[PDB]
Parts: sequence; structure tokens; C-alpha cells
Amino acid sequence: SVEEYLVHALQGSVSSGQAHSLTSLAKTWAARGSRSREPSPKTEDNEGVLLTEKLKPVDYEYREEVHWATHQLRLGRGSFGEVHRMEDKQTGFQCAVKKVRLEVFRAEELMACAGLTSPRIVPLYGAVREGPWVNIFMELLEGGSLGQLVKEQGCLPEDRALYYLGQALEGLEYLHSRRILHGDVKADNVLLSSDGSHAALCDFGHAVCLLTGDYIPGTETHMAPEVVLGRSCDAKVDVWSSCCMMLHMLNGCHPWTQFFRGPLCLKIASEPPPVREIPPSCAPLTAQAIQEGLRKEPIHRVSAAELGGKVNRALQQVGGLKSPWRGEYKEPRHPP
Ligand SMILES: COc1cc(C(=O)NC2CCOCC2)ccc1Nc1nccc(-c2cnc3c(c2)[C@@](C)(CO)CN3)n1
Repeated sequence: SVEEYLVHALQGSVSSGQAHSLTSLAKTWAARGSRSREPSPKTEDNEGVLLTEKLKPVDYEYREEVHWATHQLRLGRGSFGEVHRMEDKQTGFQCAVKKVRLEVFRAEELMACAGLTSPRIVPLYGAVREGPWVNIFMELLEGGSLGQLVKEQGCLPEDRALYYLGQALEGLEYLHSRRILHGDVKADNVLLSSDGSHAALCDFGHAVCLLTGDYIPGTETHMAPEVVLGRSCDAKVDVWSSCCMMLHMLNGCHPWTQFFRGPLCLKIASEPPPVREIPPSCAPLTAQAIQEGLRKEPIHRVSAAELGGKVNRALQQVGGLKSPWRGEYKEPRHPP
């Protein structure tokens, strides 16, 4: 009766509003893309909610080509849609737009980040639907992804690795305390500011709003053992995946991939945690932090807050962030 009337009032219109309005409407989109395809009307449905004065609807409409447009080439591929730079034609403000087909759209894409006030989570500017297309609007982060920095740099020095992992665990701590599982923590889903000083989580395509059995695992190399074994999953899956991302930043390669072929699910269930992939040259507190994040039993695995403390303390132990922003190529680990 509360959500039922809110969505009835919001449907068929683009409005300026709050997170709860967008979130409520997003659930009806997730359900629509489950239904069988219908014949399209003359004028497409246009509905949704903009959360910033930077993106202004015009007579309750916000349509691509008319009110805003993408310019230049794509920022990349998210789990469920391509991402572009866009500009509101009225206000001139630029942002990022992810374009998701309705039949692959999960409301958790917006529920996980709508109205969250963390510097470690990419701000959501709103989302608008044009018939079978959901446009998700977010703050533009000029530095690109951590995943792209690792490809370009080969791998990162320990202090830079620790610094970004630290900022990611602050993000994960904020989410976990609000019963949100990210579900795809990897370097590709961390974005950097232009000076490389700020990191923020993006792409909540795999998010669940909580223990659960509905978790769609992302990248097989970053999956926690409890996921593979088809067991109950909590926030700890994100802690495991964050330490897989750490191994990736230090080594320049995903864990497992340089030692095993075929589907890795079996190997992740059967093998010891990939603690052997920890560089011998790493500081003791660094190795201890990754070891406690890569415990196979989730109950014994440290929390995002706990790993965050250890990682902050590991960064102090190596002298803090000294390494330069976009330094010289560092050769990734060779296969054996
Ligand atoms: C200038 O800004 C950006 C530049 C670049 C960039 O240089 N790309 C080059 C890299 C080399 O190949 C060609 C393209 C990337 C992101 C930017 N900013 C940005 N800002 C907000 C959100 C998002 C975003 C949201 N959800 C995402 C992603 C990104 C994915 C695709 C990131 O992997 C995954 N899901 N991204």
C-alpha cells in the first residue's frame, strides 16, 4: 500500500525525486523483463527518477537524442551493458550512462547504490527507462578502472595495491553494514579519480540485498569456495574476492589462471587457498592480511572492517603511499 501507490504515482513519468522512489520503480522494471515480449506502442514508455539537479527532466520526459546524448566512444563493458560519457543538453553537465536491456536488468543495480553517501561508492545520478532500455546515470570518474591501470602498469607496487584495497574495503564495509553484497569485487569494478588518489566501487549487476542462495557469481577466478560448493553465502564472499583482486594488482594475473586449466570451480573447492601466489617480497603484515581474507571457511574469514584495519596497518608498515601515480611498467609474474 506504501510502495504500491508510490510506483502507481511514478509510472509513465520521469521525475526529480529521492532514492526510495527510484528503488521502488526499479523493482517493477526487474519484473517487466521477466514477462513475455509484447507489441510496442507508437510512443515508447518513458519513466524513472533523476537524483541530482545536474540531470533535469523536461515536461516529465528524458529521452536519448532529445534531452541528452552520448558523445565520444565507450568507457567499457559492464556486466549487463556498455557505458558511455553523456551530456544533458539543457544543463551541459556530463556523467556516465550504462545502457541495460530490461530482460537482464536487476533492481539490485540501483538498490545497492541508490542514495548511498560513501566516497568509496560511485554516486548514482538516477535511472530512466525508454521501452525495453534502462539508462543508469552515475558520476563520471576521469581516471578509468583499476583493471585498466593494472593492464597498463603490468602490476602495481605493494603500497599502491594496499592503498586501493584499503579504499575498496571501506566501500565494502559501508555496503555490508547496510546488508548489501557487491558480488563482483575485481579491479575492473573499481574506478579511480584523474589524479588516482580516490577509488570507488561500481557495477552492482551481481549485488544481493540480504545468508542467501540467489547469488549470481561474477568472475570465476574471484569466487569464494562457499559459492562453488553451492552453500549459503554472506558478505564474506566480497572479502575473499577483494584478496583475489589484491593478488591480481601485485602479480599482474588473476589467481589460479597461471596453474590450472578448464573450469576452476573444482580447483577452488579442492585446492588450498591461493596463498602460494603471495609474492615472497611482500611485507609480513601484507601476507598476513591476504592469508586471513583467503580463509576457505567463511565463518573464520575476517570481515571487510577487520581486513581494512590490517590493510591500513600494512600500508603504514611499508611507509604509506610513496609510489608515483602511473609509474613505469612492472613485469607481471611469468607462468611456471
Ligand atoms: C573517463 O572516464 C572513464 C574512462 C574509462 C576508460 O578510459 N576506458 C577506456 C579503457 C581502455 O579501453 C578503452 C576504454 C573507463 C571508465 C571511465 N569512467 C567511469 N565513470 C563512471 C562509471 C564508469 C563505469 C561504470 N560501470 C562499469 C565500468 C565503468 C566498467 C566498464 C569499468 O571497467 C565496468 N562497469 N566509468
